[PDB]
Parts: sequence; C-alpha cells; structure tokens
Amino acid sequence: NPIHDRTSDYHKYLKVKQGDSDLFKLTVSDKRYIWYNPDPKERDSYECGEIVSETSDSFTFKTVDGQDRQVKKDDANQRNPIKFDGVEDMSELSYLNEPAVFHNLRVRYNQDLIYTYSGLFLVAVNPFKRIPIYTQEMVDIFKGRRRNEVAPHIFAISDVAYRSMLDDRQNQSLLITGESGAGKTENTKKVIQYLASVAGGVLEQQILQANPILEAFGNAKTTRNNNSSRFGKFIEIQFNSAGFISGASIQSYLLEKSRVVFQSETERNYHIFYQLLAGATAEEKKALHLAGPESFNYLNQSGCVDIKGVSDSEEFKITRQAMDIVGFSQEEQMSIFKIIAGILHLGNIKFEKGAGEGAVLKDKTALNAASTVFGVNPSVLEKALMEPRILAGRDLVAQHLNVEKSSSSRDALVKALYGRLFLWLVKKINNVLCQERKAYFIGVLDISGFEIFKVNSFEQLCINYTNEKLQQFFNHHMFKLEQEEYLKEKINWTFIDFGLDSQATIDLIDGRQPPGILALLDEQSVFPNATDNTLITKLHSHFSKKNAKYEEPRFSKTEFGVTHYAGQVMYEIQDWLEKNKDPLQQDLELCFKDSSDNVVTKLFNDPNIASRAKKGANFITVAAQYKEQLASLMATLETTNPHFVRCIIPNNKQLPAKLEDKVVLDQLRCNGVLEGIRITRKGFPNRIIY
Ligand SMILES: Cc1ccc2c(c1)C(=O)[C@@]1(O)CCN(c3ccccc3)C1=N2
Ligand SMILES: [Mg+2]
Repeated sequence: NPIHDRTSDYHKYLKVKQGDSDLFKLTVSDKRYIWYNPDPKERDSYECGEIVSETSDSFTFKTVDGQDRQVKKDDANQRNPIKFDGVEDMSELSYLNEPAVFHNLRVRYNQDLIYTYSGLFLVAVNPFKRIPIYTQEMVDIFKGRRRNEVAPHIFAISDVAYRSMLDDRQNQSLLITGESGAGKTENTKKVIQYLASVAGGVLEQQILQANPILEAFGNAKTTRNNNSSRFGKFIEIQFNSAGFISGASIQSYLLEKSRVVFQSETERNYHIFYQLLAGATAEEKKALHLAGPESFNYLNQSGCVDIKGVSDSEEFKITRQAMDIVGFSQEEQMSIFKIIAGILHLGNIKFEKGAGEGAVLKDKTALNAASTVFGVNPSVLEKALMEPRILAGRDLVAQHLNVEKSSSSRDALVKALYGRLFLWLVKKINNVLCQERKAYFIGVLDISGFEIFKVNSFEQLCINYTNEKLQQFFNHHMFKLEQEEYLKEKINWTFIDFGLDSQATIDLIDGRQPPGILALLDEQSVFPNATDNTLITKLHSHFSKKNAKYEEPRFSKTEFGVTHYAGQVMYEIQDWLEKNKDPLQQDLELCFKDSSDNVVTKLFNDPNIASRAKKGANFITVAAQYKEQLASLMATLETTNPHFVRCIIPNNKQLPAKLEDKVVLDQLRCNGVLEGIRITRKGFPNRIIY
C-alpha cells in the first residue's frame, strides 16, 4: 500500500517528509513562541519570538534582534507547537490566527505540498511548476478513500463529492474560487480527469478533449495569467443511477469578445490566432492569405506575440487533434480557420476620410481577402461597413459613417463573428457529450477570477461581481445557513457575527430598489441622448457620499470605485453604453447571411446563435444577459450540495518557490478562510435525524 510505504511517490509527493533527530529535539522543547510584527506598519511581515515571561494579562517575548517586547494576551498571535507544522487539516491547530495559518501553508508549500484542508473545505496554493501528483497511479490511490485516510488533494474532495452523490442520491457541485491566475482552471481539469476515471471508453476521452478546444478560443494571455480564461463556465458531469458517467454538459458564460479587437500592452489576443499563424501548413497560409502575426492590426499592438515555454505551433496540433476526437469535420475545421483568418483580415481594413466627412476605402486588399475566405461579396461588405442602411421613421436611409464609426462597426462585426463562433463551438461539443438523460451530476464551476488592471471596464465589473457573488455563496453556506440550522434546531447556540458580508457591494452593483449600477446602466442605455458622461454623472448622483461601497474619485471624472471583498477597483466609464447595447448594423448581418460558407451561414441564420432577445422595444442588453446567466447559475447551485476549493496565488509574478505573505494573507482574509476554520471548530457540522 503506497499510503503506508514511505518510499512511494505518494509519500514522496503528498506527505511531509520525516524530520530528523535535530528537529525532534526542537519538537519536544518546553519553550513557547509568538508571531510578532517587527514593523508595526507591515502587519503581514511576521517574525518568531520566544516568550520569556508573562503576567495575568500579557506576554513578554524576545525579538530576533535579541530585544524584548510586551503584548496583551488578547492581542497575542501565539505560535503553534511545531509538531503542528505541516498539519494536513488546520482545524487542528491549537492557535488559530493569521500568521499561524499562513505559516502552516508556507511549511507545506516549501515542500511542494500545495493542498491543505481548512476544515470542511480545501485550500490550494498555486505552485507555478509541475508536480507529479496527477498520474493514473495517484488517481487509483484516492479512489474510494475517506478524506482523513489520504493526504489533502483535489482528487480527494472530488471522490467525497462522488460518494455523497451516490450515498445521498443528490446532485453535487465543486465551487473553485480564486483571483486571476490562482489555479481554478487547472484544478477544474483535475476534477474532471479524476471523475472521468473512477466513474468511467470514448465519451470520457471526448469529455477531456473539450478543454483544449475551449481554451484555444476562450483563453488568452493577460498581465495576470498566461492562460487566463476569458469566459467562465459550469461543467456538468452526468452519471446514471448506477453511478456511471452518462455524459457531460458545458454551460459557457459571456466571453470577453472585446479582446479580439484590442489588447493592452504585453497581453495577447486569444491563443487560436497565434496557433493558426504558427501551425498552419504552407498551403493553408496561401489559401487563407495568412502571414506573420506582426502583419495584423489585431495582433501587433500589444508588443507580445509569444508566451515563454509555450509553442503555438505545437498547441495548434493539439487543438486540431482535440477537434478531431470531438468530431469536427475536416470541412467544419477549415471553415473555422477561415473565420479566424477572415477576422484578421477585417482588422487590417484601413478606413480613410473622403472628400467629405464620410469614410472611404482606398486600398481594398484586406477587404478583398476577408470577403474571399468568408465567402461574401466585397462590394456588399464595403457598403455595409461605411454606408449601412437604417430606418429614419419608416424611410430607408443609407448612412455614410466617418472613419471612427466605420472602424467601430468593423470591430462590432468581428466581435459578433468570434462570439458566435465560440457559442457554435460549445454547442457542437455539447451535442457530442449530451446523448443520454442523466440521473445525477456533479457540477464544477470555473469562472474568470477576480482581476484588476490599470484600466478596468464593463467586463471587469461583471467579472468581479461574479467573484463577489461566489464569495457570498461561500459565506452563506458556511456561516448564515449553518447557524440558521443551529437556531432552528436550537442547541443552545449564541449567534456569532463572522464579519463576512458582501451584500452591500452586491446591492450597489445589482440592487433593484434602490437601483444599482447595472440598473442605471440599462436605464441610460435606452435614453436616446445618453453619453458615457451622462452615465457616470448619473452613477455619482445616486451613490457618491450615499453608498459606503462606492467612491467618486477626486482625481478623475471618468472613473468610479467599487469596494469589493477582494479590494477596491476603479472602473473607467468609457464605452460602457456601446458595450452594453452591443450594436451591429443589420446590413452587416444581411451581408453574412448570404455567405457561401456553411459555418458562417449557421452563425448568422441559426436563431439560437444569431437571434437576440428583445427587452420589449429594445434588444436585451449585455448587462441583462449577464444577470440572466448569473441567476441561472445560482438557481442551479441551489439544487446541489456544494464543495469549496479555495485557490490561492502565491505572488503576482507567476513564479514558483516564492510565497509572499502580503499577497497570500490578503486572500486568506477576504476569502474568509480563518473564519471558515473557526465555524468548524466552534460549531457542529454533521448531524443526522433520529
Ligand atoms: C455565471 C457567470 C455569469 C456571467 C459571467 C461569468 C459567469 C463569467 O465568468 C464570464 O465569462 C466571464 C467574462 N464575462 C463577461 C465578459 C464581458 C462582458 C460580459 C460578461 C462573464 N460573465
Ligand atoms: Mg482560468
């Protein structure tokens, strides 16, 4: 049994290594220690001092510099006896405080033990390096083993959820939290690998091949993650009454399609673009009129076209192979790349001013190239771009857009093409994975993590609000409902205020009465004369000096701050109305509806992809679509028994072996980890009726 064999990889990679006789001597010591702040200004930088004396209400200890300080016992962060250093479940620590919890994670992290239990939930610190703990041999070890019988691991919590699904005949859910780059997507994959194995000969393989496809079109390099998921997703692993995998369903959420036409410095567009250009055959390059990434406006503005340690040519091959195993016709696959190539050409179209204010198109090389691969008439497309037709009452009037507006319309077409292609890809995949009515399922949530950039827009607000909601879901299940049970069954429990509540922030963003940020956003979206300026003025009017989670900065007139659980974020109001309205000239849709290409035709004719719901007189806004998907997720989660995994980023440099206290402690605090451990200790978790 590898579990009890100190020579097995299991012991080598999942257990804390045996300490020596020298460590043993320190472990049996009678001395007592305390964690203190050498600098009262740097509260997260701790040192270990020895307690030399005490009074009825205080300790006197020695600092590293051989000095002496005193502290009241009530404010003291005592250090746990070192026999606890490396403990697998921190609910066991005698002293539960920030430096103690951080120290234990540090001790384990220093030995590449990234998983640690914090009572009922799992904590996972991103190693930013490969660790051999995800092999089939590792999967077999955890199979059917109780949590307390094996080391902490993403596989263990997956197995527990699986057993609970069978033991209770209840749908389960794995909620993996974390800011951008913390490890959510990596762990999500592990969960699926493990379940596919223990409950699994072709379906399971296709289920696995679904990710590399989604990531190529849905992931991209941002300043916080080289493989940032730019769309969130809820994955349903479906099982039959017997407990066998009967299928899988992928619920994808809104994609950051604005990235296709713009990327901040040092970031990249979606991976696929680089994979195609770098992995396409010499013939494909001629047929699609491809060239180097530096040749395309949509790829040569960030100053970055490659990711260290990543081969786009090699990744392309993996994507293609994934597309094959899932079942994408060689025809479909080619159309997909034509769309990708077409998008690139569209981005190269340079509009110029004519004799008048209207724009003209002198060079038509790119226009012609795009029309070619897309299978649409270039003259038509050209007219639909610079001279779209609209109704002026009931009259049909041909517009003549200037350079700026022509460019924006061109970007709108691009974003719609990509966003729809993504929906199409997910749809196709679900057809293959969905072929049997399920009896149960385990849902794995992998949303885009909390993120902050120099410039935060509408997308970031929605992303961070999602993270705000998931954290509230954790607070609710861990603290609210927990104590609600105690007081319901009344076991002489006095309510405890854990101080974790994101309701105020949530109300500020999605509140109905009074109306929140999104509500006002939509309101301004229908107001015929509204501008981004009138929008922010409206927001300031409602929340400046009125909502404690809102801030009207004195240093800017185009930004507003929102205090999230993970920190305050300043949002730039530029383009919010257009992003929310998400317009597209009908003449462009008519142009592509007549495309000779099958995939393209499907993207503009398939209602469930091309159609857009109407909020009465206007088309449903993106904020409205957002709210709908969120509500849908929350409702689903309510029909499941949740399991939480808290992913923790070690630093902000994507470097291994570099655990920074400040970075880690802020996450431990806003995640409610210690409070989570305290409720498990002070309360009564498991309880069965008579
Ligand atoms: C349940 C839910 C609801 C809405 C969401 C998400 C998840 C995401 O993570 C998304 O994919 C992540 C990015 N995103 C988004 C981006 C731009 C505009 C609107 C939404 C998302 N919104
Ligand atoms: Mg991710």
